[PDB]
Amino acid sequence: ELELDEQQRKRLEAFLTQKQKVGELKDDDFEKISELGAGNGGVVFKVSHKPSGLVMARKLIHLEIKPAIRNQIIRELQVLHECNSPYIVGFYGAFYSDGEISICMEHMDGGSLDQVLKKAGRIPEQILGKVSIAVIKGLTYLREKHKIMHRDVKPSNILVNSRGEIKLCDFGVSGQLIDSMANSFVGTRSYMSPERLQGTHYSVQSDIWSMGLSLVEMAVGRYPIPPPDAKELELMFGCQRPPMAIFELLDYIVNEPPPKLPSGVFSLEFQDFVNKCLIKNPAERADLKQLMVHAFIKRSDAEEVDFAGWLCSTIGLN
Amino acid sequence: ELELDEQQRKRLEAFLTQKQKVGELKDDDFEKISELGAGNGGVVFKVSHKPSGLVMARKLIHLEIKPAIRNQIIRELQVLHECNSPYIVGFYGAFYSDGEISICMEHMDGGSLDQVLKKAGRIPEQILGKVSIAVIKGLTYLREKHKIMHRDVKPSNILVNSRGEIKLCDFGVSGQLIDSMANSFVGTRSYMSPERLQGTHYSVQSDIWSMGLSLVEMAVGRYPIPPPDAKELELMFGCQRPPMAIFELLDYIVNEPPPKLPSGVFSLEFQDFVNKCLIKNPAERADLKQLMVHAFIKRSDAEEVDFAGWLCSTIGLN
Ligand SMILES: Nc1ncnc2c1ncn2[C@@H]1O[C@H](COP(=O)(O)OP(=O)(O)OP(O)(O)=S)[C@@H](O)[C@H]1O
Ligand SMILES: Nc1ncnc2c1ncn2[C@@H]1O[C@H](COP(=O)(O)OP(=O)(O)OP(O)(O)=S)[C@@H](O)[C@H]1O
Repeated sequence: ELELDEQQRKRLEAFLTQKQKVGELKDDDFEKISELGAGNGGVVFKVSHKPSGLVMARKLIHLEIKPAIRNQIIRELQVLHECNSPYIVGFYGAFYSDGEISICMEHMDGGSLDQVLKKAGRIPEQILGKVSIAVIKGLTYLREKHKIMHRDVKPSNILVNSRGEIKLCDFGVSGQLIDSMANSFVGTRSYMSPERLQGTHYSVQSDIWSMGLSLVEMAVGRYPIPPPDAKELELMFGCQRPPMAIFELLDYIVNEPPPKLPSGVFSLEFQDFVNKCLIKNPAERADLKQLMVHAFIKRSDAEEVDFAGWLCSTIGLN
Repeated sequence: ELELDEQQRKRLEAFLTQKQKVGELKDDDFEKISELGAGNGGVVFKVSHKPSGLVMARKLIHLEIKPAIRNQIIRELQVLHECNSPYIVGFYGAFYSDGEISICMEHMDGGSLDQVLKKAGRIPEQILGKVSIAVIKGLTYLREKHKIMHRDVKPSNILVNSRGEIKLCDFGVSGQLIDSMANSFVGTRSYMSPERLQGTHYSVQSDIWSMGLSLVEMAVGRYPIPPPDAKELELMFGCQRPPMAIFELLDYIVNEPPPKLPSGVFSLEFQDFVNKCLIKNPAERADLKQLMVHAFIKRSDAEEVDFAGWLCSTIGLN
């Protein structure tokens, strides 16, 4: 389940290979082709890197970095956003220029699943099965090798390509950066509690909920709170005042039953899978190991799904 | 202990009075006098407001805000940074212009305690007694009326004035803002876990530790980790390879004994007070109510301390 198949191992070595061959990244070596999407602190562009001729994704975060910490922050960006997993998007490098931090990444040609959701209307179960595996494995990797974080996965944080790969975005860079800046000084210090430095406030559990929710979102084709009543259901699915504001949604999430998949239209194991994710008490909610052996995942792992053909057809790639 | 004495009540009404009299805040109505200090996302200036003739502190956060969310963010800034407590710095208003969010505040003429620490060398116990009360009361207020947050108090977040008032800064605006931007969408949504929306991951306990540490810092006159060995002590206090890097400090904090006050030179009750704050297990660490009745605080509350005279003399005000 967990270690890499040699095709995976090769694809990774092959990226790392290229990365060292790219040389030093600077702004006037990039030619902007199009906008891929909007990040929290800025915009992700598809760009060609003039020297190597490589196509990349370049996330531009408009953010002022004091000279005294200018690198050291960056040192840590490199350290924090360079991964070596099939389930995390490839990292080329990161640089600063004129109040812009640039993060250069592997270009995923299929885009994010929020865009793909719009193209498709709904993403089918078997497809989400393979998405789940990927997210679970990515989050596993991030947790073993990188972080103590709230990682709350949205469809906009999941990337796909025409090779049929599914990878997490390198998401939440802006929050990370401001936090980094908040925790650096002259001389080295920290006012963070011991409790917070082994960072188990941030158990995997919160990540799982968000994933659960993303899965229902993608499966039914809309943000799932407030749930859709029976009117909507039969219509969406063939017989299986409104816009609440934010204070209300937040209380709804805390105080109301968790959203869930409609019956009949989705397999029992999928329904159970997401129910495990959305158990409201995080003591009782599934953890990542639990999900990796859940019925849905076992079945999905064995299914031969033509992910890449589904995707290309959905978004019109070729 | 908790509700306001009529001099306090008056000072508050009096600020709120003025605030409504200031009218609308914009950039070209401000004349920059000097820099008060550096914030995480920018700089805090002392400024005169041309129309009212009021002196203010204006925090400039260099940060791009998409038009689609431009207000709504701000709506929430107003809501989040306007308090009505003697122990939180007064809020005039907040506005945006040209990639700058401005936060206008009551000017505290004594500056922050990090600057005052530099002027004084060390801050004496009785003085820190009154500082403690203020911090405890401020954090109490923030918790009852405002927030679910990590609020980790540093000396740079504590403000004093020549009236002898002690108030928390309106600190952590940059982190708050990026978080706000991270959690807003088109349509209203949230991928935050229920657990995180009643925000008790963030118990008062982490705030307390940081305060504890700030108190020792101020009392001995340096960031207290690594502790100073007996060499330093006798010298600082009259007989009561080095710079560790950040990975090490962080492990030191998790794995080593908590720092503490030197004996003899500080009262037992002060020593105990900070020891309660720095208990490494947050289950056993003091909470805010506990501290409000601790021996140190009881004694400090009754002491008549000429705070304002100490301060003016230390920083040379008049
Ligand atoms: N490597 C990539 N290839 C293709 N599209 C990408 C890539 N990385 C990001 N995107 C697109 O850009 C959007 C935002 O990227 P994310 O990494 O999800 O950023 P964010 O977490 O929203 O904001 P940050 O990192 O805090 S500035 C995604 O939803 C995708 O549409
Ligand atoms: N109202 C004020 N009066 C006088 N000095 C102030 C005032 N507010 C802030 N300062 C000074 O500016 C410094 C930074 O302000 P803080 O509110 O502590 O900001 P920060 O939390 O470091 O950064 P932010 O809010 O995330 S941009 C303080 O250490 C003080 O020196």
